[PDB]
Amino acid sequence: AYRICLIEGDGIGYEVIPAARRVLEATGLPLEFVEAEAGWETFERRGTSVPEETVVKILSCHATLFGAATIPTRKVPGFFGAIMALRRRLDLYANVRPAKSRPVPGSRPGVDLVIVRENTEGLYVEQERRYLDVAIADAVISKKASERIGRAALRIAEGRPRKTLHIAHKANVLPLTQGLFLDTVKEVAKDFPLVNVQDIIVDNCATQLVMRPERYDVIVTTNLLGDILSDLAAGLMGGLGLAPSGNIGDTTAVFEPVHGSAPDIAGKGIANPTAAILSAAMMLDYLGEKEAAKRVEKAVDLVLERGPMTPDLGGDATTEAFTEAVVEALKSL
Amino acid sequence: AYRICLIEGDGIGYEVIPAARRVLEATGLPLEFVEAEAGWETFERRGTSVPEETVVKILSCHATLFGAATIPTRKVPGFFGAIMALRRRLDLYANVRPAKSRPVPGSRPGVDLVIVRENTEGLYVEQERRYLDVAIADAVISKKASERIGRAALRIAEGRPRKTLHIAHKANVLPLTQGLFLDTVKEVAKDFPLVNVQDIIVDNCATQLVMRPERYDVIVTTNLLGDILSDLAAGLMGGLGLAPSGNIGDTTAVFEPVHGSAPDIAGKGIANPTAAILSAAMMLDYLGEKEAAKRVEKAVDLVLERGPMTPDLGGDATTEAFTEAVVEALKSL
Amino acid sequence: AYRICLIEGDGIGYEVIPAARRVLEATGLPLEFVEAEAGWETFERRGTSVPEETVVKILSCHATLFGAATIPTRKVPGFFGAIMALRRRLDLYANVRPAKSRPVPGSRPGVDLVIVRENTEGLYVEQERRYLDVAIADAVISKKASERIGRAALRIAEGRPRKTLHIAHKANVLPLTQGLFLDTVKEVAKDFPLVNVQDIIVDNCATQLVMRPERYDVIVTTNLLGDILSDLAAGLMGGLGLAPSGNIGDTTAVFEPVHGSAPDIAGKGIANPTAAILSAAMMLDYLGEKEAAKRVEKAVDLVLERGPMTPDLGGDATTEAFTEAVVEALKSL
Amino acid sequence: AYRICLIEGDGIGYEVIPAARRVLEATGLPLEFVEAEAGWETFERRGTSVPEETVVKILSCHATLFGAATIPTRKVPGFFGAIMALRRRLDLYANVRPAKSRPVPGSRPGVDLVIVRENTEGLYVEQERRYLDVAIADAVISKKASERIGRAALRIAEGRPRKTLHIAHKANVLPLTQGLFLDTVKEVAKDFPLVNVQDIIVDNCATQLVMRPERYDVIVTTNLLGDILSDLAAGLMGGLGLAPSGNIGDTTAVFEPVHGSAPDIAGKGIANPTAAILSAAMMLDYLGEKEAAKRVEKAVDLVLERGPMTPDLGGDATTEAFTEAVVEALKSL
Repeated sequence: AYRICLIEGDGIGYEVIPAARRVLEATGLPLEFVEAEAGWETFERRGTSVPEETVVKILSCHATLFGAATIPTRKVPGFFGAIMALRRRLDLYANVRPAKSRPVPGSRPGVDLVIVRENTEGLYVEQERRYLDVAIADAVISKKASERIGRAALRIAEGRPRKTLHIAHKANVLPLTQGLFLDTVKEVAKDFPLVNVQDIIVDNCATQLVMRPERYDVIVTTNLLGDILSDLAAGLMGGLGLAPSGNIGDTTAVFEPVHGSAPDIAGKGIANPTAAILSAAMMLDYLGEKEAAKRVEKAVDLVLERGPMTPDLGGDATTEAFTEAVVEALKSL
Repeated sequence: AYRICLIEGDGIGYEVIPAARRVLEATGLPLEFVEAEAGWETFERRGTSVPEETVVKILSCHATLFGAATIPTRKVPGFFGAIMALRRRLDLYANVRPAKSRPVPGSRPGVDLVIVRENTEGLYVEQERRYLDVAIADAVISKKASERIGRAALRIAEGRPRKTLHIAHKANVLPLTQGLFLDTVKEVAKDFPLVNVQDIIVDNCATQLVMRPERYDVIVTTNLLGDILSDLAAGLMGGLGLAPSGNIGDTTAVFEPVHGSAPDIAGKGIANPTAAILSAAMMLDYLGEKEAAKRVEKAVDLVLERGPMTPDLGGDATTEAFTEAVVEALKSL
Repeated sequence: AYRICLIEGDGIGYEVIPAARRVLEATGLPLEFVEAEAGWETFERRGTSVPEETVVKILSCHATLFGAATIPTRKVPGFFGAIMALRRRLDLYANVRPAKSRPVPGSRPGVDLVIVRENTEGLYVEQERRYLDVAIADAVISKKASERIGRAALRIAEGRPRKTLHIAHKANVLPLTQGLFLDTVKEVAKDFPLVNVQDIIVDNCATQLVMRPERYDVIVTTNLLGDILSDLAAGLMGGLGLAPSGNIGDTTAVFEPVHGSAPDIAGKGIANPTAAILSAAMMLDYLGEKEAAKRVEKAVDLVLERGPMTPDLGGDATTEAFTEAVVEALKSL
Repeated sequence: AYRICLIEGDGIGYEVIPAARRVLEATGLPLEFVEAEAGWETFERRGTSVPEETVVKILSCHATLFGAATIPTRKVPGFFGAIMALRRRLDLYANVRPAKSRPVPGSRPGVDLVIVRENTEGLYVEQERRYLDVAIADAVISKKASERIGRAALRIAEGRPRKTLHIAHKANVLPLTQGLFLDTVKEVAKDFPLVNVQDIIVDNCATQLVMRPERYDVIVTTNLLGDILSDLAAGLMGGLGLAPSGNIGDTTAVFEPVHGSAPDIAGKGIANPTAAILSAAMMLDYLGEKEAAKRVEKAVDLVLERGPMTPDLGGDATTEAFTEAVVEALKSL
């Protein structure tokens, strides 16, 4: 049986995670749900944003599904950032962001791409300094870090029909850092002769993501950079509110919607569970239930096509109604 | 009379700059053109890409109109660090990149924006290090640099109908560097009470530029971020073929098309002069000749709408036929 | 009347500070002593090493005389970053470390110098990073920091008979950082035409301090360099037992012996108060009581020459007998 | 036969190297001298400070003896620093500086120590940056670099009678950089159970080098730091003018006096060859001719004791007379 850790986090996670739980149950798969907690509200009760319990539960599971956490933007409290200590322990280095066409308003057709960028947390914190009226932030590339992220993007590419990887870099103006990243990924690419590997100045890649996004399969890039490309990509998909994501290490993985905790519409029951269910689909794929993951995705596509609509999609139906619609559409497939 | 330094550069420069010159002359304005040489083809003839005569000429003129330089395929022979010394000495710290809808195919309607970010060379080279298998590139923000680039963007914004500036930043994750940039631009923004100033996370800015580019007018951001935002914006325009640009300092400015020297078509008389002409228009605006500048833009738009159409626009017309049509259209605008 | 904040600190502090107090009182000067607590033993009692009452008291006084703090054997429990916040808030940027021949054994004759270097905390924490197996510590020089430390050293030098300052630097191998320090101190040196200012490579300075320490008066240098130069100089004096020190900012100063709390001998009445008394003398000088300060130094020298001799000086006399002899000697000087 | 490369360099090297050549010849050992050139004057003739010839010659030799190079202090010419390209090729990471008692004025007796610090050139250049009014210089420690330098100091220690190594560090205030150095050397020390290994805060080590230098055998430290300790040590020995040094890699070694080219007294024939002959002695030791190296050292000691004296030692005899005195004293032993 597959052990799945569920952590709702904050705000709209209390709605989207149970929603995803039900869709997962509707696949019929041998699933065991282990519940844990984390986030802002967790910190208010435990003195820590990630209790030891949560960390143990994650490690005893094949995969983890996470909602969203409330990020304090008004301030920074007395080390609520105990999540950074967890990020090191887990070392989920591969950030994975699919951008795929959906049947929604303002969505480009024929798009099916995946952007991969590293999380450095498991290796190092890139540090900022400020000395008087001058501030410097380090952008750090290591060979080790570039080897494993490259290899992870290549695995992603290899298990996709088109077997294409673009390395999006800035080695034209950053020959030491971006050049080290370019070169290293190209070295590991030799270990994947079945994958067609191309390199591209990230500036050209941004333009082509707007003009012809259907040309890309998998894109590998460095951090600050993947995000910007992913954000542009999400622009073609009708926003960040439908976007799934995963963070993947060598032993385990956390999957989570890209949206925030959205305390504005929290506890109202209208938040769109799409991005969470799609994250759970990503999770099934990662686990090996590829056909089962495909079935969940169609079940979601059918409901974006055959109703109902939540307030973000231009309607006023509820979170709960959307879920059971997806659940029953999955029974069909 | 205005002194204008004309530098053709390489490749199609010899075709598009004279075209721009002719459009400028068609306005009737008192313009003294001072010819100078620079670029790859100049290096081959002289042993330097920017001869001393050319530096003296640039400094003796109100503005400089430049074509394009051919970048050598491999190693910097060579080389040209004469271009790098020029950059330092001139301190043209304000990179200005308009993105405006044109009546051509693949150009998204309703876009009218300017992206502003700094060229650092006049202040400092942002340094890279490699220590064994760890490479680090410095990203530098200073108060002095942020002050002037903010002020320059605000002056651009103020001279425009919408009176709107957005500051695109990463202060949410880089609070020391990006926060210094953010805080400083907002301080100088107090000197511009007529300008509506909003701030936005660069990531959200990118999504919005794809979905709703019409809400933006002037965007000020840091370097590397701006470039990707210009690339996206160029994606909306259907590419870089028509884009004008400027680099402005405290005493002069160099205007040039974004496009390269396109050497494989040089001499063929099919290069599209739009971007050089629109850069001459930016120049006119800069010199305080706003009405003539708008007249020039109008002449270009009319010809883009109703032919002649050069090969890049899907037709078979020549550079010359296009230039003569712009010249003729101008007189009636 | 002068307000003097008295902080005993840990260990022998409770013995050497009262001794200094008695010597000060023996001058007859109008001195108001305000007792405050700080250090390890204070942390055990209060949960903080520097209580708020103590900060208020330090700020309400012209100067502060401090004993010594016990440093915890291992981990910073704990901890005391209340000392680190104090450092930041007070900005006592001028570390002052006199090294003068005493009539004791192992003290090299003919030495009379002061080493000055900056405490950075009031301006910035100089940061360390580790990225995998590569560690980097920043060594920071700024013009603002170099200006004030140079000016402070020059004021020390000016108030002394020889009117001599040497700037000890590494500009031969670190021309950007050390060169900025060198160039800046020399600029401010133009404000002090009465002071003879020479520059010297720190390496040559060290050799000379060993061979010919008598040619130096005031030495200004950067942090980490100064410390090693003080260590060498302490070697000439036969150790740290007799050394006074000061940390001076723009509005106040803290004076203290270089030595530690020596907790294993606390309460035994054999601690030598020389360094606390000589720090009180530095304080008197600082407050504008130069003649009384010299009287105090003279009283100390006489007693060092003709007994009583505490165990550190090779005798069996008590703290008390030594203190009473200094008090008595003072009246006749 | 032992192949010895001789490079006189600049100035007083033309006098001290031939002097050392003769002493080496006077040992009777199977020696082959291969002559090469390098330095300031070499650069004036070849356009390069280290010709390819020189590099080839060094590599074909067991060891190299070098005079001194003239360092331009008035300026920096068009990359005279081609010596830095050689420093990388050779990777002579272990800087070795003996400080041993000699029969000369102002020389402490009973001193026989060796200070070891790394040259980083073969691995990386520690970079400086200056951004506006702020300058930062990197102090870089790597594990790899600390392993090999530690191991080299340990080998030095193991082949000396007392088998003692002190690690002089600043890990009390630099826990990431200096702590990494401390820890790593201590790990490799486990591979040398016959060596007694002690650690010491470099500040304490400086004081004890003045007070009791005879307590140290081998000291290992980081750069900037060894030099300062070595300079203090040389202060006990009557200056830097008698000091030998070597730079040692895994395949070869360069030995050289610590003094400069001294163009002041160049071509006059009075410069003291001691430091060069002692460097050649170091070289014989490194090569395996330990007894032969011992004989050269006594031969030198006998002449510092039984005349004659050069202008630096308080006399007016010549370089040439000093040499033949040493040569004949070696015939005795």
